[PDB]
Amino acid sequence: GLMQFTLPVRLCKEIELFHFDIGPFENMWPGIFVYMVHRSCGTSCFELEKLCRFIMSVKKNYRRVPYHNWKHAVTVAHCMYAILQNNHTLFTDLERKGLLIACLCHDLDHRGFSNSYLQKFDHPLAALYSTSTMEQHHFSQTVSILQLEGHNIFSTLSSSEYEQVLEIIRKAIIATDLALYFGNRKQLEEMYQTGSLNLNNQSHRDRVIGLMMTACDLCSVTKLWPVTKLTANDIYAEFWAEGDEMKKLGIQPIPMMDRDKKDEVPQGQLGFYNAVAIPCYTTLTQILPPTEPLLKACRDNLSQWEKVIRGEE
Ligand SMILES: Cc1nc2c(NC(C)C)nc(CCc3nc(N4CCCC4)nn3C)nn2c1C
Ligand SMILES: [Mg+2]
Ligand SMILES: [Zn+2]
Repeated sequence: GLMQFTLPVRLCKEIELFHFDIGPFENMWPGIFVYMVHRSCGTSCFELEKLCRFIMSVKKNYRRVPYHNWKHAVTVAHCMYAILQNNHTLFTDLERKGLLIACLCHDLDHRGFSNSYLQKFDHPLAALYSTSTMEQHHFSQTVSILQLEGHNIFSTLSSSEYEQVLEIIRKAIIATDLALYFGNRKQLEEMYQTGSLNLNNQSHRDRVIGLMMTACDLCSVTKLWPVTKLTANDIYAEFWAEGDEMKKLGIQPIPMMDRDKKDEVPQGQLGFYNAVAIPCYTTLTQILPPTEPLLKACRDNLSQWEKVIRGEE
């Protein structure tokens, strides 16, 4: 009850910044997450015993893949934390409760393959879920874990508040399907510019939380250059293993997933920052001004990839 989580001083100060890296000590990630729940939501939000039990079962259901692993889950939750703490009054009590959980759960049981690889392999998940295949799975694993004995962290909520939080979590997790991001971001841009954006309209909030989800999920591009550059190694280790798996099905992979195009990485990062990342954090900053440091950091990393191309890096 009287039991704060505290972090060493450097982590206490730096966890509040958008560019914070959660570090290589796996055993501290649970405490970092509880710390973020306790400050962004409250000591009262969840029973400590249930939360801890929930975090450890969530961790167990992330696999030992190079990028889509437990570190990625906690990284994506910390970016959400920083967004929430910089936009104190913009969010409901339920949203505060739902979104850090959504972020921790958003890639549950990821195998290191894209929706498109499951569809070409003809994985059973692709017949259960014909679009957003992996994301419907992640939401289904979230509900499974919420239903284990002693794991219902939302038990203090009314039946209808419980339904609303599971509904914030579902939409937040589905939104991490980047195929959906392009259209979400365009509609948000149009709505912001024609002044129709209305945060009291639930379908508008949903879109804005969707974009937050993309922003957190891509937050590898918003770190200190050394973190950005080394995370890209992990990202490509997955993509290229998928490439190999595509060639085993007799399919030339897209160049993103072809290890033979190693040498083009700097230029692939450029297109990605111009086509995906910069537009994401640009539109996010328009809607939520205090998130501008994510845009500044993204722009800084774009400029570092340009240096790599010019032979200065
Ligand atoms: C956070 C993060 N998320 C992603 C991401 N997410 C995908 C689901 C689109 N993709 C990439 C790779 C982007 C890329 N590389 C290349 N090639 C590499 C040499 C041939 C072409 N082409 N593209 C488009 N980086 N990345 C980061 C850093
Ligand atoms: Mg995902
Ligand atoms: Zn993710």
